[PDB]
Amino acid sequence: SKQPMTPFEAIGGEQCIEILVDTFYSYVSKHPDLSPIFPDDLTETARKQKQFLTQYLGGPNLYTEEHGHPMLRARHLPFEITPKRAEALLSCMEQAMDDTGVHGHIREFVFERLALTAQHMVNTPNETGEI
Amino acid sequence: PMTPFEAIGGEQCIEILVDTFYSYVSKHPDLSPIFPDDLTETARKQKQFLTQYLGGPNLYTEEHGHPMLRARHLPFEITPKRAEALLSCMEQAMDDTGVHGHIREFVFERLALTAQHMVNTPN
Ligand code: HEM
Ligand code: HEM
Ligand SMILES: [C-]#N
Ligand SMILES: [C-]#N
Repeated sequence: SKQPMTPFEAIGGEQCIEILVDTFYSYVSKHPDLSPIFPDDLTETARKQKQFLTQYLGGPNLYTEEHGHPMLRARHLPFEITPKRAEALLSCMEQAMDDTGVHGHIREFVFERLALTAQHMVNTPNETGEI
Repeated sequence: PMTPFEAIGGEQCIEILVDTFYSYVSKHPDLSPIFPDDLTETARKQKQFLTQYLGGPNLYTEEHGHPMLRARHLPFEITPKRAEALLSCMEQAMDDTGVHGHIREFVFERLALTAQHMVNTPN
């Protein structure tokens, strides 16, 4: 009978998603591998990401209800996403999780999903020095 | 429901939008010198790229591999002024193919962001 928590619930629901995503882009805007390629004001980027991660983790379909199918690989096609930038993005997410208290099984679950997805986003080989 | 590609009109609307686009490019004195004299190949690949970017079939990457878009533009002298000129040509193409309203701003906001990422040379 008893419903398991959706991953969204397990992480702490809306209130946690808001904080983690805001802290996440705080690190993104201060990371030299990431600042240049994002929009200058990350407000609307963070709004879409809160909607996306909400439904990515099993909450309301907030993202697809507004923007349509995420098709993230297609949407990231024009941006220079190297492996180095994928690992930097993920590093910013790691530091935001520590800052917002995301730990244990739900942390390892949400992070591994995110690592895979960022691998799907890479669309540029690395610079010399990554053989 | 539903992808920007099918919202904008699909394959048919991509065809005339990209054709009109490069007609404007070929006439723009800030852009024409850096493009090939014959734009047939360029337009064909841009149709591929826009179709996939907007959520249609994966036409571009199925033929050309990873997009690495900025890297492909690096051999060309792309200033902020030329980025605006390109955008001006996409704007008139959208006016000329009837691309309006919410899907226009969706597509135009994203091409403006991409054009800024292609810039590789000061004015
Ligand atoms: C792997 C390295 C990545 C880089 C360098 C990167 C970079 C970017 C950039 C520059 C934008 C444009 C923002 C805008 O125009 O508003 C964007 C949008 C977005 N990214 Fe990422 N991204 C990466 C991976 C990811 C991952 C793992 C996710 C998983 C949630 C994700 C989800 C999104 C979403 C939902 C958007 C907004 C889509 C929209 O505008 O509708 N991205 N990303
Ligand atoms: C901002 C100003 C821009 C300038 C001055 C510019 C200029 C050029 C030039 C000179 C080429 C070489 C044409 C050829 O050899 O066939 C090219 C190719 C291309 N550009 Fe642009 N571009 C700009 C922005 C954009 C934007 C916003 C997009 C959006 C997707 C884009 C997508 C492409 C594609 C797909 C190709 C074909 C790449 C290939 O050869 O596989 N460019 N561009
Ligand atoms: C993408 N953040
Ligand atoms: C570029 N067209």
